[PDB]
Amino acid sequence: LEEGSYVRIKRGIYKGDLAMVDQISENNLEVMLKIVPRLDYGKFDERPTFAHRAPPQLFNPTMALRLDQANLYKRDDRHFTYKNEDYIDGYLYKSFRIQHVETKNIQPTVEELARF
Repeated sequence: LEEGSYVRIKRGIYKGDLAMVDQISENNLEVMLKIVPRLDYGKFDERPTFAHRAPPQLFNPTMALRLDQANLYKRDDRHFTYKNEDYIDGYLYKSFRIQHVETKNIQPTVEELARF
């Protein structure tokens, strides 16, 4: 597990998705991951599940501004907090337990070769 390398997420709506390791935590049990988000911009709001997850697409802050500005906070250059998650230059940065990522024998998919 090294910063800058790829892992596959094992839990949640991002289960199965490829992610870059951004930062290994001080407590040595977590890892901040850079992830292509799966968002709806609050479209049908009044717990998401893996089975019903959205398609992956980079975060679009102007789309968030247009559709759900109440939940959008600018934090820095290219950094927004949207619905209490952080997006920097379009990617989600989210902490996962190291035990919830796969670091070994990852096989990039056709789709991942096209993207990354």
